[PDB]
Amino acid sequence: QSLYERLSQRMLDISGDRGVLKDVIREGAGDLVAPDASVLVKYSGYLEHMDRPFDSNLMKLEDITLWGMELGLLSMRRGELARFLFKPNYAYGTLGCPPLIPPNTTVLFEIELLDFL
Repeated sequence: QSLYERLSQRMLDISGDRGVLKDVIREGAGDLVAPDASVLVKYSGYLEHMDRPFDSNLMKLEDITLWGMELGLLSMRRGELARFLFKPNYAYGTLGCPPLIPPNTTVLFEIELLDFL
């Protein structure tokens, strides 16, 4: 009954294991992002104990990329705005990124896919 647990209610499971959950807030149009494309995005990332994004916004899907973010982008279409929840396996894991991100944190990302080429 954390809020993130509540939000995860009825979200789309793109990964199969509930590790990457998605809510489309505005649909795009046309083709889905290609497996190695270079996307143009605006993103914000959130942790639950915080009231500000922990991180706020071109991107090649060679970059050392957040796994949840990569799988998320692959599900998106141009013009789309979606919110995602990444469980620890798809985010920062057991280690986290101390002291900013604790061990075993589910993070929330809002991503807007402006374009990809």
